[PDB]
Amino acid sequence: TNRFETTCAQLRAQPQKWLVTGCAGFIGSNLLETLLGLDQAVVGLDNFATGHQHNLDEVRAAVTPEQWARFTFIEGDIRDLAACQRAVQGVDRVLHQAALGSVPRSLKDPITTNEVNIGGFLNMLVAARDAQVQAFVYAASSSTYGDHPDLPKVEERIGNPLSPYAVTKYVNELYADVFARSYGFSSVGLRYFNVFGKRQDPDGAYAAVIPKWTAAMIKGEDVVINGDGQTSRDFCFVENAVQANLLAAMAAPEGANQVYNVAYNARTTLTELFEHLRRTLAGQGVSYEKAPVYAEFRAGDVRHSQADIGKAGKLLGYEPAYDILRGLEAAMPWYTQFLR
Amino acid sequence: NRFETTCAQLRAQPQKWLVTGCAGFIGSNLLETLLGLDQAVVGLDNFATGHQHNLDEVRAAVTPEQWARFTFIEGDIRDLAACQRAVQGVDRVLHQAALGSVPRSLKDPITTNEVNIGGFLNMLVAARDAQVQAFVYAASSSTYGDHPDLPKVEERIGNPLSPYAVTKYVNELYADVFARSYGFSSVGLRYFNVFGKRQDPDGAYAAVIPKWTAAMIKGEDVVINGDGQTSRDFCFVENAVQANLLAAMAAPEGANQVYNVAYNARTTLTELFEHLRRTLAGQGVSYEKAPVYAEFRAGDVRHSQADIGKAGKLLGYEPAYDILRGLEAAMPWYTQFLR
Ligand SMILES: NC(=O)c1ccc[n+]([C@@H]2O[C@H](COP(=O)([O-])OP(=O)(O)OC[C@H]3O[C@@H](n4cnc5c(N)ncnc54)[C@H](O)[C@@H]3O)[C@@H](O)[C@H]2O)c1
Ligand SMILES: NC(=O)c1ccc[n+]([C@@H]2O[C@H](COP(=O)([O-])OP(=O)(O)OC[C@H]3O[C@@H](n4cnc5c(N)ncnc54)[C@H](O)[C@@H]3O)[C@@H](O)[C@H]2O)c1
Ligand SMILES: CC(=O)N[C@H]1[C@@H](OP(=O)(O)OP(=O)(O)OC[C@H]2O[C@@H](n3ccc(=O)[nH]c3=O)[C@H](O)[C@@H]2O)O[C@H](CO)[C@H](O)[C@@H]1O
Ligand SMILES: CC(=O)N[C@H]1[C@@H](OP(=O)(O)OP(=O)(O)OC[C@H]2O[C@@H](n3ccc(=O)[nH]c3=O)[C@H](O)[C@@H]2O)O[C@H](CO)[C@H](O)[C@@H]1O
Ligand SMILES: [Cl-]
Ligand SMILES: [Cl-]
Ligand SMILES: [Cl-]
Repeated sequence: TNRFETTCAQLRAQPQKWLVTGCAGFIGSNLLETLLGLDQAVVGLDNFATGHQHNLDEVRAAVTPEQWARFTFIEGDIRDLAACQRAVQGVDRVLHQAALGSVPRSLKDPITTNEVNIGGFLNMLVAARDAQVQAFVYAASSSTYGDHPDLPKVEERIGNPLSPYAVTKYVNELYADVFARSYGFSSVGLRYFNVFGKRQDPDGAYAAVIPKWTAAMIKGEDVVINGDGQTSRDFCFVENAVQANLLAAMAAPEGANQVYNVAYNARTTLTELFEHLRRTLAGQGVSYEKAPVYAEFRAGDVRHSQADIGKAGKLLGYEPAYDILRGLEAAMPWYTQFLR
Repeated sequence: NRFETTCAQLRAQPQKWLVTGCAGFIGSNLLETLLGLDQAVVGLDNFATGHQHNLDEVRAAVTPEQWARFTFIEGDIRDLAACQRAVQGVDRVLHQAALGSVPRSLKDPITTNEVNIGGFLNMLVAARDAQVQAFVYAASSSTYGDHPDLPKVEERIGNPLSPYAVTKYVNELYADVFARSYGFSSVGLRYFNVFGKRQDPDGAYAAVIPKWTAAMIKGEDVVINGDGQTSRDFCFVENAVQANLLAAMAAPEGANQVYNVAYNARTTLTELFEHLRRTLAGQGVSYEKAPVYAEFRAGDVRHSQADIGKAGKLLGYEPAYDILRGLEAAMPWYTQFLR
């Protein structure tokens, strides 16, 4: 058995009480479903800024009534410290996902992104420290590599942030390290690489590339590739991220106070991604006969991203089970049902 | 000297300035210098750590004609509407409003983060929208963190060691990001242990020089946190004043830069105690007690010395005050202030 299988059996036999912030969002709601499916007690915190009530309802429909009875939901804002303290009380493990993604969003409104991602994160870090939680895993970002060119991306070699959003996610790591130094508070940051899967919002001005193209192709609208299309990414199926969160939360002190890449260590260009979506969608009775529209590059885009996940494998036992193709096969049916 | 050229140019061609934290230590010294150059100045301060008596002292030092060119706004940089009001019609911004004291940030990281990152970002956006000609902001030598190399060069830094150091580093990160994304240039000044008149001695978080000076004037005990070999590059406030004005009037080939502002010198804590006792003795103030050596203070860097070559080449920074000359000029303020 891999470490994830052992961890799931240990949690089921020895339940912890968890907190998932951003539980009404994409990654948060996937963590919530998995944890409740392991018979855990879970507290949730979300203000519905970008998450949806219907994500919570889907989790409710998927878990048993016994498991849903162990879920306490708090509609609240992490910018409000009283909300964070209320959410973390009596909690053993914190999985912090609440934030405002979308580098483009941060460029339009840097102030709001700073308030939520830095101010809100700091409120959660202080609340967890005071409540003496056993683990604090927070969502970091692959944007922390910035303009550093080296590929694959290794955790100890980073570059200059290139957007206000990248600043906030880098600062989460800086405050987490400082809290370890000054107060002895341990934490794990997970630098996600382009996570995708069910319940990633396809609507909105700031939708990710996979959900955005999927909705357009289902609707037969134009799909635009920003650049020449060879821009590559390490798309990470959400189930891989779920595995990383639970392993990080249950890790020993060697695996704590660390930052880990969370990806598949693979390369997929934007042209290849379009082809993958076209074939997977064809398996769901979805025709898309139009070609991609190649347009100008998007300001601030790194051209190539691939992650070295050796650190997560060695220290956490991280063995992702889904490549991009298997994740797309599982995720595409969610979008056909949701967008029908 | 570049600084003399700058002051003459300002006198003939007055600009409108904004100084946030104008009621504080460095801010009030900048205010006195700018008004002494016949500049129009806007001020923004919430009196969180500054004092009205610093503003009144500035008024007593400048002519009534110069003081008439000063508009003061009691306001908070955490309130974006206040920043927008403050930067209106302004050509040069000298942003000093913040919460210093590494010790304060360890006790209350949230408030320090709110002012130093959130407040700084409010000022940076407001200045960007108002299209100011210059934006010079106070950075800190704490950004070097645990980096061992001495002297400190701008391109070599280490990991922050306190919540306060995080906030000052984030100021540089946002300034660099704003240059990339919006084309807004700015200058960060990494101060090294600035001292001089109107640095508050009456505080739980008072800097070492004002605290030891007040204790020695009053005949109280003086405590050294550690072995006394801890060294610093103490920078007289007038050197920092010169750096702000040179940075504010620099061309773009001197903007979007971060500069060390210090003297390139070493002074241990025991030597500093010797200097304070000697300077006060020159003003008829006796202090015959020995220093009390205690444990180290959490998270304090042991040695800090700055390479100021970058500021000299790009800004013409020629600091005029070493530590001893600055102490001689500043001590009379403290004897007068306490009495
Ligand atoms: N591919 C990715 O989506 C990706 C990549 C890198 C990092 N991340 C990080 O992972 C985390 C989750 O991202 P996601 O893709 O699930 O985004 P999402 O928008 O789907 O979910 C974020 C959730 O946080 C909530 N939230 C936002 N501000 C809040 C506030 N002030 N108080 C309380 N709740 C608040 C939203 O309502 C939403 O439910 C974020 O921290 C994000 O930066 C995601
Ligand atoms: N040795 C030093 O003095 C030193 C060293 C490195 C950096 N700095 C930086 O220099 C700047 C000035 O520091 P100082 O030594 O004069 O400290 P100070 O406390 O004397 O001055 C700061 C001023 O800012 C004001 N202020 C604080 N929060 C505010 C807010 N939210 N809105 C408006 N005004 C606010 C205070 O009232 C005060 O007048 C700070 O940014 C500090 O970090 C100082
Ligand atoms: C640094 C980072 O992780 N930023 C966010 C973003 O990462 P990214 O900006 O890496 O994700 P994205 O899907 O916005 O962009 C990925 C790639 O697809 C390209 N592209 C996108 C849209 C489109 O219509 N056509 C096209 O070609 C885009 O230019 C880039 O090359 O993705 C998610 C949704 O934004 C999350 O919010 C992430 O936190
Ligand atoms: C300069 C720097 O890198 N960081 C910040 C910090 O400087 P510092 O923390 O260096 O300022 P400070 O003068 O309080 O500390 C300098 C040294 O003096 C020691 N000490 C202090 C007090 C005392 O009673 N006895 C004693 O021995 C202290 O332990 C340290 O070793 O504080 C400043 C506020 O003034 C600013 O916020 C600076 O940005
Ligand atoms: Cl709020
Ligand atoms: Cl105070
Ligand atoms: Cl903030």
